[PDB]
Parts: sequence; structure tokens; C-alpha cells
Amino acid sequence: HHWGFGKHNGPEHWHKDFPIAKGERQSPVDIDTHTAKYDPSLKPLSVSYDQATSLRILNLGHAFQVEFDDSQDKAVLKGGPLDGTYRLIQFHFHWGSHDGQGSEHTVDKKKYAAELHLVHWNTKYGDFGKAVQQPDGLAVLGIFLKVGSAKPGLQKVVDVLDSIKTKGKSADFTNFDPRGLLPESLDYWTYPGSLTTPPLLECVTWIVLKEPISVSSEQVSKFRKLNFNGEGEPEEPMVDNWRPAQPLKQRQIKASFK
Ligand SMILES: [Zn+2]
Repeated sequence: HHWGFGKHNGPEHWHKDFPIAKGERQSPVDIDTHTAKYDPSLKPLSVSYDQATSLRILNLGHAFQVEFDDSQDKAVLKGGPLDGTYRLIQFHFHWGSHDGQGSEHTVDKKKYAAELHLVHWNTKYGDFGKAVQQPDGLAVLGIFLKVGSAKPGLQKVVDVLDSIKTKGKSADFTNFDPRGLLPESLDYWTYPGSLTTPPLLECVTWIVLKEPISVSSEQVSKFRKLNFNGEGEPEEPMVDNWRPAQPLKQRQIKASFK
């Protein structure tokens, strides 16, 4: 009964193995735009992906992840609410069983068709594993996906997914430029929170972009053809791998805009 997104092992059950699931700094959250606070002191984000080096793409079971060479010192997220520099290690998505749900963060309760997380670790701490043990260990850039026109910079991802249908499969995924996954504007909300899969560690500065990227119905539908199961096991399509919004509790969501 490893955690996952079935009826028996899904988000409602995670607290039994990971009691921090009911903790004080859990993610995702609903972003209530009336109660979020515009902070004029929040500076622009700095996302430098020019020299990011993608390596491989893996079906981990609950989702797929594209991994990067985080020995590169130039593929970095910094600025914004951050007081350090953070190296890109991987990205992945969350999505639904239909276009009407799939995002983890919500905006005034609005759910998007999917959400992209670009995960970066703090260069103060040596590596990812050591970083997640610190309250400022990770900076995750979250980006909503809505269905409309196609996102060209996502196509290489969409095209490869048929090769990694079942858990444990992977593919070469070199020369992928994650700049192609960013919207035009980098206006953002930000708050302190957690990983949204177990172990749910409270080590993340969340930066959630106001502007969603547009992806086509065809592109997001490919996500739903992935499987949670391993090869030869009964087919279980990989859908609804999003943790729902958790209580904000003490925290203050801040915005770079009104
Ligand atoms: Zn995520």
C-alpha cells in the first residue's frame, strides 16, 4: 500500500505514513485573491534556463519527471522572494481525468487542467537530498495549464510519452529547453509550503505564476494515456495525480501585483 492516487492509498490516507500531511506549512493551497497581499517590495523573478541540460524522462509511477544535470551552475532560479540561488533538478506535472480539474493550486477555487512544477534546490546545501531537510531548501515554480492553442515547447514531452507508458520505463530526453514551458509574464504569488507528494517535507518557497500557459487538448490528453501500473499489470490510466488544496493556516500569500 505504497502511497499513490487510488481510492485506498490517495491523499486522504497519506497522513498515516507521513503525519506532516496535517502540518502547518502544507501545499498546495487555494489562492484567495482578495486575501493575498500585494507587496510592492517583491522583485522580479530571475529564471535562467539557457544552459539547462536535460538528461532523461522517467515514469515514476504516480507521474513522469524530466531530470536535469544540476552540476550546471547556470540553470538557476533566483530573485523574486528568494535570498539564494536554486538549481533546476527536475520538472513534472499534475493533471486530471478531464480538462476541468488537474491543478494542485487553485485561484479563487478555480481548477486548471494541469500544473507544471519546476523544482530547484538551494545552492547553500550541497545537493537535493540535503536541501529538503531545510526550511528554505527548495524553490518550486508552479505554472497552470489551460486548454487552447498548442504550446510548441511542450511537444517534445508530449511526443515521448507513448514510449514510457508504464511505471519504471524511461527514455533519453536530451536537448530539451525548459524556457519553452514559460508564459510571457513572470508575475507571481508566493508563500512558504511543502512538497505535494510524500514525504511532504516543509522545505519549499512556492512561486506560482499568475499567467497560465496554453496547451492544446491533444497535448494534455496524451498525459492521460500514461499508466500508474507496471508492464504486464492491469491497466490503470495515470489521471488525477493532484493533491487537493490544504489549509493555509498561519501563512500569508503575497503577490507581485494587485
Ligand atoms: Zn509537483
